[PDB]
Amino acid sequence: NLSKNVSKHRLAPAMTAKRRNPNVITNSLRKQLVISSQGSVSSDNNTQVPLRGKFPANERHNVLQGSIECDNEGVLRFYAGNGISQALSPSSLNTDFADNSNWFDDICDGRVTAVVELKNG
Amino acid sequence: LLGLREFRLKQDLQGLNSPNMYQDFGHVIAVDNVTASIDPNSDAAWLWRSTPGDLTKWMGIPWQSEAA
Amino acid sequence: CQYKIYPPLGIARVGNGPAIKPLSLSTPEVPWAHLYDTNVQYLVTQQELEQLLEEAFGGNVINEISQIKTKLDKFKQEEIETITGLLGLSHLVPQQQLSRSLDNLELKDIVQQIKGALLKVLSDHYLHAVKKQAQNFYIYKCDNPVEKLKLTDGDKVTWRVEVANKKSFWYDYNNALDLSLHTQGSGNLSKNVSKHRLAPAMTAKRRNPNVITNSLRKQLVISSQGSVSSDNNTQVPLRGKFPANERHNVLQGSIECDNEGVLRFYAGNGISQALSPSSLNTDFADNSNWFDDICDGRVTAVVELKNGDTFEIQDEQSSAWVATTPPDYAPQIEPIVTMYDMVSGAALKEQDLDNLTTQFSDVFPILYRLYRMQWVNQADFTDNAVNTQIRELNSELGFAQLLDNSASAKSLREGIFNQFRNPLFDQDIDVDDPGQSSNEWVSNSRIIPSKDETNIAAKPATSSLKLPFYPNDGIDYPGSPVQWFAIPPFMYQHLQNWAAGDFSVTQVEKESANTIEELGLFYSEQFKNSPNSALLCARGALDALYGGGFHPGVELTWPMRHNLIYSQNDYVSSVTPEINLLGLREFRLKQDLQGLNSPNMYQDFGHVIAVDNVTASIDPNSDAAWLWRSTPGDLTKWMGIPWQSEAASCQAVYTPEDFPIPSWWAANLPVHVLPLARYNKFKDSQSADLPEINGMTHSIAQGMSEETFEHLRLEQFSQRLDWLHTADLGFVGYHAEGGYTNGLIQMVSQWKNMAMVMARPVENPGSSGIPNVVYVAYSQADKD
Amino acid sequence: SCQAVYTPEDFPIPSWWAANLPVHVLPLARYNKFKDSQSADLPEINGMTHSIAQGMSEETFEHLRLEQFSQRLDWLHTADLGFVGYHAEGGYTNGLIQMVSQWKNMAMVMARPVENPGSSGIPNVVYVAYSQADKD
Amino acid sequence: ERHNVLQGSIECDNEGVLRFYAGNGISQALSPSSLNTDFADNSNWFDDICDGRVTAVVELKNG
Ligand SMILES: [Mg+2]
Repeated sequence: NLSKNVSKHRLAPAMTAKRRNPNVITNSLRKQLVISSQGSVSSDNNTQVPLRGKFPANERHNVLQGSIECDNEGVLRFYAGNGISQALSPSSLNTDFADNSNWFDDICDGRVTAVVELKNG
Repeated sequence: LLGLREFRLKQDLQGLNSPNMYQDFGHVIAVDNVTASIDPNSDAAWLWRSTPGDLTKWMGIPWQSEAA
Repeated sequence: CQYKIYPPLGIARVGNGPAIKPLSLSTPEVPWAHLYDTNVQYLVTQQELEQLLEEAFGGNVINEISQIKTKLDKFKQEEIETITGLLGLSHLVPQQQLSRSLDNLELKDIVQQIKGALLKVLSDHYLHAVKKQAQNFYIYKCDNPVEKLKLTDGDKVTWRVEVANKKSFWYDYNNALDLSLHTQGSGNLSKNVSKHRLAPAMTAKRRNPNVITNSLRKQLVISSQGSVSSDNNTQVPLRGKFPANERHNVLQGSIECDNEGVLRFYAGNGISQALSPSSLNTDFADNSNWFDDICDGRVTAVVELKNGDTFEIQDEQSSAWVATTPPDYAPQIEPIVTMYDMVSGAALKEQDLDNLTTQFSDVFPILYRLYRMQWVNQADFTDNAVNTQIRELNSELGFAQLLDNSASAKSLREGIFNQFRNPLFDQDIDVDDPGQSSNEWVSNSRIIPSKDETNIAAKPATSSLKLPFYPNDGIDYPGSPVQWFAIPPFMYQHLQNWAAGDFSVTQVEKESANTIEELGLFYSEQFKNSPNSALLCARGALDALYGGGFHPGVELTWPMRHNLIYSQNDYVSSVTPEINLLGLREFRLKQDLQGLNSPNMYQDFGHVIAVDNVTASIDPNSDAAWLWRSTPGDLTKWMGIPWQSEAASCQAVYTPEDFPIPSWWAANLPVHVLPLARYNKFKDSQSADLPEINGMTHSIAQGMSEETFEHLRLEQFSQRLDWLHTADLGFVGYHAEGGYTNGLIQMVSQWKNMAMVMARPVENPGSSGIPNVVYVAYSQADKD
Repeated sequence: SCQAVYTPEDFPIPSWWAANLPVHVLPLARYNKFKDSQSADLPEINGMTHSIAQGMSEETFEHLRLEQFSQRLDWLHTADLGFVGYHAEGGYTNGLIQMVSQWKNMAMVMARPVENPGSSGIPNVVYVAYSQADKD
Repeated sequence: ERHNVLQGSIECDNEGVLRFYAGNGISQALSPSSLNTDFADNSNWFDDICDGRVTAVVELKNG
């Protein structure tokens, strides 16, 4: 994927990078900057389950990160969010291509597990 | 046609409850932290063992600014 | 080692005043010589221009126009030509401006008509101009300096100067790269900064990044050179071009030698410009397409005696350097930590600071300088508990208690010492996530937020904000203890010894210490009578320059706080046999002896510079070691381009709490000043013999009770004005935007109009509470 | 937009409607540094330790009072209107934008007593601007 | 201060035809910091556009 010439001949040096939302200090309080959610579905019941979190994590907005469904045959279906991005104040504009403080979006990623329970036991 | 492969991500089995769920490298991130991350016994190796949020945290916030 | 040049690092400041002795200033050669001098004139005065004009009417001139008045009875190109010249005015003002001011005169005594037309042209150019601060350089005979060179008939000295500007060729200033450099710790910088990752050095990209290949980037460098001898006192310009050889002439300085062999170096006129008018300097340090007339370079000499002995002053042991800088807008207000203090700390190891011995004269400069910050910074006038305690002590003539090293004064010394920030940066912190890669020292005092706000509640501070209330090299990292300025390790060590009672002081000092001003005047006398004029000259050139914080600073920046940049840096003596006053040193820059011809004149590190390049530079056989072997332009290339952007960015940094207001470098770029308008409303006593008294009619001023009169004086003395408002920096007019960026843009033209702080007398303060010497900011906007 | 309109001449600063939208005010922080007299029995007097406040001459104590009384603060600086933080732009337009949320945090001016002004020249009734940013 | 503005150039040939050239298209502000952000009304700016009055006198050999 990547030739060793780039590093060795310094063709595009990696830059340092500061924190986003840098005014929130200590790791304990920066946990508020993380939106997270979880859910479970099974083949017995196809009711859809929303993966809803909060920002800042527990003012405060509900963030629909996704929705999960399971059907009669055991296939999980994962719907992403509605594409809602917002800032904690309307006057905070997202003028940078990548690093805008006070903002959140409903993008997510995470871990998919399962348990198989057979008739006999 | 370029082939078919069997691949799986390195995962933190504790997920949302991993003690590395909220790790960082202090005031800045730099290539030195990635170089240290290479050694699987070092305290920066967690960068490759994904907890929820680790694939997309790099990207632009909000994604619309980056799309535009 | 037969002859040396002093000072080893000369300083000259830009100004739009002319490059002639009577209308310029001189870099200090003796520290603290003129702190209370109420006759200083740092701007060109009407009086000075009148006297210049008079002296140009000698001696022929009044006769040769009376002649031409008869030879007359308009002028004639030829007629005016012989007037102009006869006047020695060609060098101050363009030929055609003098001519066309007479070509349109109304002839039909006629001297006075000519005088008035010529005074107006000088006044248009130079009235209220920021005077140039020039550097005199001296050759001393050695055995080790004692005695200036004295020339006899047949003797000659020839000076050579070569300077450059490389700001536009160098890298972005994001922060000080040594913040991540591994170290044992110096007197200037604790090893805790790098060790505990308190303010990590950033990578920095190139300025003007669209100019590629080294050979084309050479166009980005402005350089010039010249020589003068005690055999020609004609001034010589140091004139370059940008881009280097469309194309602008850049005056980087002017040099002259007198018949005694003394070199005088003037800086440029403070002209900054872009190659295109639409390129605005909206960033504090890194503006592409811009050039300024700042410079620095190599100063050498050759002595040639009558018999035919020739002595070359060219090795780094004997040569000198010169650097030009922004003006000093408060020359009598000294930075709390100076560039000389950086020289002093650079040769000390942090580990051995507990072997330092401390006199009270090593501690007094901290308290004295902080005290005098009240004239340029609101926080130190009304929000500094230490300055207020000093005022309490002065009010009881009990300042000398601070010089008491006994156990009964220890509580008093510790209460003061305990309010100062510790440059270990390990107080008022909580350790976050110990043992993790998240490990971090997080301040539990007041932070300085980033402009990129987050609407989450701030963590309440539990520790008090320590002194001084100035930002520092780690400004970029909210919660870092390095966001705020600490006096450097060796100066904090003196203060710690002071608090402990482990300091000495003479009885003669105690007897002059009933107030801080009385003691300051005493120490100033000790500098004046000190015999080592060569080492005082070395120190005086640097004691007015800032020694932190370095983001990037004002005149020079962080490479100066490392012993790496000097070829010599040795303690020599105390100022007085019995009084140290922070000491006298022999220091010299490491120089590339090939100057502008060095193969490393145009060296860099590729697409970025980073701390790894500095780490590599420690090895003197490295391909990075050139970073410390200075070629012309190397000292000033780190600073902002143009400098006026950096100066307009060098003011207040507002926190969500109103008070105290943090200020960057207020001693040389003031933030809150006392304007002339207010001076004229408290300077008079109720018995002053004037028809208007402190802005009131004579009748009203004497109709009020004496109590109310003195109160009005104090109220006016207490009205301090934002220095940025002493000229039009984009906030003037209906619906004017104002703001940070407009100040940056307007400072390119308005720097020459900002208020200049000068000591001025208050003849009869009475019971007003106003001191006999006040420091008054003069500008055209603030004068009424 | 209802604040100062600056002229090339610094003084006097023109102001639009300052009786209802103040331009320069006396903040609570300054009131807490001139309201006490020297004989007060408190660990902290006018922002000074008891020891320092009583150790100085009466004349100087009253002078410090009057200097604090004379410190007037730009009213726009009594909340965060866009000028707070490293490299914050500040300026007129950010003021307009931020006032939508920050109007409720701007300083409110209220009459307050000075029980014993002594001979400092401070009146018995002073009008003090209360906001969270200017309180200390 | 004060800028020279070339508003035009004129020449006449031996048969009496006037040729009028406009300026070089140079526009400028008195300070480089004054930007022309408005489509029509920018203060501190000047350009070298012009318009004016054209007259002549014919002198024949007889007089
Ligand atoms: Mg100064």
